[PDB]
Amino acid sequence: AGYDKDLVEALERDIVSRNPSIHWDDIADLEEAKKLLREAVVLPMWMPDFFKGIRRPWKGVLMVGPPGTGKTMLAKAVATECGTTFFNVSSSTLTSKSEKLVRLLFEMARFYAPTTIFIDQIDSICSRTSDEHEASRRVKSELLIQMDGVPSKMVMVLAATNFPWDIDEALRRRLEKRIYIPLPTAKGRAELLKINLREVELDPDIQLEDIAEKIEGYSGADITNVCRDASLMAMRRRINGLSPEEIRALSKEELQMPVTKGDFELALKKIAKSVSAADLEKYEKWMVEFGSA
Repeated sequence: AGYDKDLVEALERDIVSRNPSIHWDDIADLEEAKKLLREAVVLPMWMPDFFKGIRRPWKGVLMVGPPGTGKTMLAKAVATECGTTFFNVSSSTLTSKSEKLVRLLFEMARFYAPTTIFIDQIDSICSRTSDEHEASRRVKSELLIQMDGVPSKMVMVLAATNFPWDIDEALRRRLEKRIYIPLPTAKGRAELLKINLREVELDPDIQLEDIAEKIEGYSGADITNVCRDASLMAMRRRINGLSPEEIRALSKEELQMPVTKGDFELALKKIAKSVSAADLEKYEKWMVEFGSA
């Protein structure tokens, strides 16, 4: 016990998830990304005869792509299938709060014998004051050491990035398998809308299919925020006219009004896609040069 123990506990509250169990069928689309991810991290467990005598497995796995596509949900799905402990490591915030944390992290992962370490926004470790450049350098050196080291005592490392071009060559070398996570297609944006609109009534004049086409380029997080924004505005029109006594007395179901076409029109005009066509060009070019076999 003592300071080292509370360090382990402080990292535990930050990295372990509240709902780490995601199943593949709970994730829309990503059929190609799911297949490439399972072959890279699940097939070696299933076929040790093939991956110890025919073809060695990939050493590291890096998920690249635009933000809001569900890289964290896919990483949780790998942990749920493999039956492992899931650590959600935010690299950008772990540097702010050194090298000891990196070793303690992998020491915890080894302690919870089968563990999946998800290192999110791993490109931030290679960020160009002076102390930050030294702390990020120490964190990167200890990370390469731990990643170079990795039946029931298995520790796999999964990484994700929205800017793969910012990852150093030494860190890219420990992430052999690179998998692109795409934005939803025209068909994919339609099912994400209806799943996000399962607890809110919609006026009949609202055209969901017209919305699914207009939101081309939107990520899964963008569609969610458009549905949450339109539902917030419809809910606020009821709340604003009510008194506190009435607000306290009304239940969840009575406070949410139906969402109108004006709400969706306003939410869509306030929330543009976070990814441009030029952005997708950069991902494609990077995938051509560095995409894994």
